[PDB]
Amino acid sequence: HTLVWGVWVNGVDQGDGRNIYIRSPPNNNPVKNLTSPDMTCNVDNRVVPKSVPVNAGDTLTFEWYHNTRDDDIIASSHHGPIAVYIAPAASNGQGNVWVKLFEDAYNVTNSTWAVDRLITAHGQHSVVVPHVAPGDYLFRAEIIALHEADSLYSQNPIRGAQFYISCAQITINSSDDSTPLPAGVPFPGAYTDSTPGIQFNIYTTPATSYVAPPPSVWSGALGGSIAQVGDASLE
Ligand SMILES: *[C@@H]1O[C@H](CO)[C@@H](O)[C@H](O)[C@H]1NC(C)=O
Ligand SMILES: *[C@@H]1O[C@H](CO)[C@@H](O)[C@H](O)[C@H]1NC(C)=O
Ligand SMILES: [Cu+2]
Repeated sequence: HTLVWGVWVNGVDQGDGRNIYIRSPPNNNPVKNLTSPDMTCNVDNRVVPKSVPVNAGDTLTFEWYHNTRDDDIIASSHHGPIAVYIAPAASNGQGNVWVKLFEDAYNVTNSTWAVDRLITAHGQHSVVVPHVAPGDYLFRAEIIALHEADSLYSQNPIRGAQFYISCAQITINSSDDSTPLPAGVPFPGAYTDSTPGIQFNIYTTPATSYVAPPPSVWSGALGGSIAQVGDASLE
């Protein structure tokens, strides 16, 4: 159970975004139903009053929390991958609109899941704003927690993969549009029971064999990381 507090831009906190620039749900409960419209932007998908201004090449950082800011972030049991998608705001996340800008599952070297390191980074992970057409966008951050993913929610509704999904309203102002945004996948839609990554046993199978759900990351992506870029105690 985890939620988004806000975002930083080039290492500068934009302040609390909850129900302001984030289309926040009422609580930190996971989405589990792969055919639910909750898969798009979670349970309360509506326009919020603000959109964060960025320019192509900026670092956009998501800051997650559990109950209060800079807490335990998310339970350690929730080992799993982390991804970020983008889509034009006008779609409302409907249709084949979601392009992937980031994927992190398991780092072989450190023997750490993305989630594990998100805790160490005080809830912070980032992406670099790609050179797309100026305008309004939704950035969809998605954490998959695999601790009950040896079962499927369709077969057993009290188990299965857990999605923590947060959509942020972002206005790209300055971009040459040299990497115009391609076609994407649908949410709900891109993940099914058969999709690699959805069903997995993290207690028996080695993490080095885990394959995260497609699609793959777009060439137009300029990269990102899981790592603290800002100190919230300084505020
Ligand atoms: C999952 O969501 C779909 C679409 O909203 C709905 O038909 C179905 O009732 C849901 N399944 C469960 C078990 O809640
Ligand atoms: C691995 O762990 C060390 C600390 O134990 C950290 O300094 C290093 O950045 C980690 N490597 C990554 C994030 O790939
Ligand atoms: Cu949880």
